[PDB]
Amino acid sequence: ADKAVCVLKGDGPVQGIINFEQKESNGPVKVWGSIKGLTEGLHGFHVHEFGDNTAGCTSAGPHFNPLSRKHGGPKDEERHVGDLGNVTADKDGVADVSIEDSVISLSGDHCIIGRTLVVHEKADDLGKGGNEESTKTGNAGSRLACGVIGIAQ
Amino acid sequence: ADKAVCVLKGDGPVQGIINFEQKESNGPVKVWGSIKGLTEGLHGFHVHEFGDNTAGCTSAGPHFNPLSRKHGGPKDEERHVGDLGNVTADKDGVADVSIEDSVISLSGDHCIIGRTLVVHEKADDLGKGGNEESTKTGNAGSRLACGVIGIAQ
Ligand SMILES: [Cu+2]
Ligand SMILES: [Cu+2]
Ligand SMILES: [Zn+2]
Ligand SMILES: [Zn+2]
Repeated sequence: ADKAVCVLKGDGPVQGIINFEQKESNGPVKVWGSIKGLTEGLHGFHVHEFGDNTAGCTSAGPHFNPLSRKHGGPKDEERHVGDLGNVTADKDGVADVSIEDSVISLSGDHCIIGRTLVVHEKADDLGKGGNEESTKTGNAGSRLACGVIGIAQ
Repeated sequence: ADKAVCVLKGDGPVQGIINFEQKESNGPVKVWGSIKGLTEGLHGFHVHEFGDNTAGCTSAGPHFNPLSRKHGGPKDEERHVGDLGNVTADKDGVADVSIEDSVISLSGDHCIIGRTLVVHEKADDLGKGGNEESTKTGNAGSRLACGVIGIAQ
């Protein structure tokens, strides 16, 4: 029923439009659209806490985590709300994102509007890397592109 | 107590950083910041409806208008929720934006989080133009710079 869109831009080649659609308030969010300018492989894909690019993607803060828990995969019991896992770019560096998630919302307590969508340099290890960063940001590395998540028509 | 921040960019020289603050949920929103690259004089300053910059500033839509009203000034009972009036750029082309509004909100139904703030090329005539375009957008003309409104720390 209610929708969201997001333009990922950054300092290098990474760009693409990512749409959000949530049919009812408690139901799942569909997350789709394509990202280009990526290296082939897995890339971290998160909603970050703050919708702030005063200083590019770095101002977007840590992973949105209103339930104050640890980082994991999208299917893990232990996850921040923004923990949307990996996207996969192909040989041309095109990641055709098609995602369904029941933990993010476009309304209520876990609402992602006005927060930042970030696509990372490396793979999100899902908390399995065996280091301090792994259980925090998934060791996905730097923030290649972002955008504020905004209400769509 | 709760906070929002917005970064305006366009296809030209106009750029700035606009903060929103609100002490209680019923209370007024302090809107402060600075816009540069502007021509000297008055400039349209509105919260548009859609936090969508896929087509640049255009995809933002018309002025945020839940109460389905006509366009006016922030003083008028006849105002869109997102009619924040004018901003005045100086001889150096810099507007030191400081505005107080009890109508806009950072939580609730008149929520401006995830919508687009726009700075316009011309003065907003505040609905006193004597034309159709006056009572819809304010004859402010083209959209110089914009950005989504995001929750800040
Ligand atoms: Cu991240
Ligand atoms: Cu406008
Ligand atoms: Zn996380
Ligand atoms: Zn208006």
